[PDB]
Amino acid sequence: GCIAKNKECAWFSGEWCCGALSCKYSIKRNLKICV
Repeated sequence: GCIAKNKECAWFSGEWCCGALSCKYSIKRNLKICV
């Protein structure tokens, strides 16, 4: 159970992204997802 580099990610979602990526803003996705 982890957030991939494409799925939304809240700064307080409580979960973490896969591998070792963080939650950044994606202009192209006009939202906030991991990378």
